[PDB]
Amino acid sequence: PPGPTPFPIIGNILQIDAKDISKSLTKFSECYGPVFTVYLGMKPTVVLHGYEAVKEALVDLGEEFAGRGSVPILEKVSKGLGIAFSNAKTWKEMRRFSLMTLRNFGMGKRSIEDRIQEEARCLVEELRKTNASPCDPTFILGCAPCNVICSVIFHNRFDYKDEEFLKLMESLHENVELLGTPLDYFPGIHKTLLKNADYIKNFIMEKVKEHQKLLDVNNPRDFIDCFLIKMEQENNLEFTLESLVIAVSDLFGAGTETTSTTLRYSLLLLLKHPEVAARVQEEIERVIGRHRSPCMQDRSRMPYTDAVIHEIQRFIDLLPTNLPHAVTRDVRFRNYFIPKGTDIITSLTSVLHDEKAFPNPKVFDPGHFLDESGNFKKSDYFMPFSAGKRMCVGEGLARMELFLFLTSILQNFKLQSLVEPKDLDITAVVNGFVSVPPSYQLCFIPIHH
Ligand code: HEM
Ligand SMILES: [Sm+3]
Repeated sequence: PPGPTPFPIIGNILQIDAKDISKSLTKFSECYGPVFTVYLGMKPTVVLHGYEAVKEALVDLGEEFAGRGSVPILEKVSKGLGIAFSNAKTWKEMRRFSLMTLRNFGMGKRSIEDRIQEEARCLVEELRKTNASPCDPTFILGCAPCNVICSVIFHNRFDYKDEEFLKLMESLHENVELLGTPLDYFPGIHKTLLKNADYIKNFIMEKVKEHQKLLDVNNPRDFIDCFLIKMEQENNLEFTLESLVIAVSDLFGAGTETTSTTLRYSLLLLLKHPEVAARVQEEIERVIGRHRSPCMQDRSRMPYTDAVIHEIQRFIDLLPTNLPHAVTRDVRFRNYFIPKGTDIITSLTSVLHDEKAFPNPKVFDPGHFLDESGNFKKSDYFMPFSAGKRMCVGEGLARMELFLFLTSILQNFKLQSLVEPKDLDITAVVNGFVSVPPSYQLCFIPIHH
């Protein structure tokens, strides 16, 4: 028997879930407990809520709870290959290969950090071209992250004004947005995807082809180059010109959106609480010049700044319910039993906002990550990157982008709102998975002695 449940109806249990599913998955947990199941239609999907329930599942029964379960995305000659979504047959392989080559130095001498650093300069510059006038960071803030992945996968980066680039983005974004929350053709919704999916798929392949005309003696300089030089276990293996693309897509897609909506969310919080921004800057001037740009090395000597970036991820809870998971056979979780194929969804919000781990969890306070003896890190219910064997793949470089980008914008800029802090909304709306911040405008005022 599966975990208890909010009694279905026939063709649904959507009976009681809002536009904040995580808000009611917790109403449910308040009864059925840490493990209950609901019916997102006709199929059962058990929910893991306590922190213990989540770690235990995701960490302890690792291979047991390592699935997903979905279909659309695999529509236009889109085989179930790639990194996010799909069968271990291509997962385990395309994942492994991804985790390794996406290591800071998994692509020759030009580390991913150097790459994050280059974009960071470009970000600060173009933020400058803002001439200190009101502005909506939503654009440029999504530019930096798209280019970082552009940089670690093609080796090139694009101009924030470059048509083809803006087009690449137009696509990645519409698709993710037209795909929300965990014979239904509306269906204009479907032809657009195909369109967009197609543009992405091309853009990528165009680079894959030109990337073929030039590589080295194990001197690959980026993802593609690394993949390409994978003619092992005969000509192709799992490596295949099409499986490739699907990965570069999931990397772009998952990699571009999340990071951007966080940087955009970070500034709002710093505008919302400028004392934090001031102390981050104290810390910046104090350990990093006013001159040189930041490098990852600095982070270890900057507890407060790190406490903040940490607190921002915990507080914004970008993915209340992360990506859908699905067990791979049978599993007797606690006194229960879940059958092969069941959909699992883990309430990360529930861990990220645990009140014993992070006192007033609903309060933005870098304190949640500092010790009452000078600033100094801490942490453990810190699972915004999930925690399974399906944990984020970009985690590493994502953590950099945040620290490097953020830190460098605050090194070079004073952030001024257009409305008293006691008057701007920082409440999230939840576009499906992702929690997106409100809309705000701001001026990036240059600093210089
Ligand atoms: C603000 C930064 C980021 C956050 C909070 C974040 C978080 C997550 C979460 C919660 C998941 C799915 C949860 C699960 O299935 O267990 C995920 C999946 C993944 N992420 Fe991100 N991520 C971030 C950045 C990135 C970046 C920059 C990349 C790409 C270079 C990346 C690529 C992926 C991919 C490919 C997956 C699917 C992994 C799999 O199925 O095994 N992420 N991420
Ligand atoms: Sm469009």
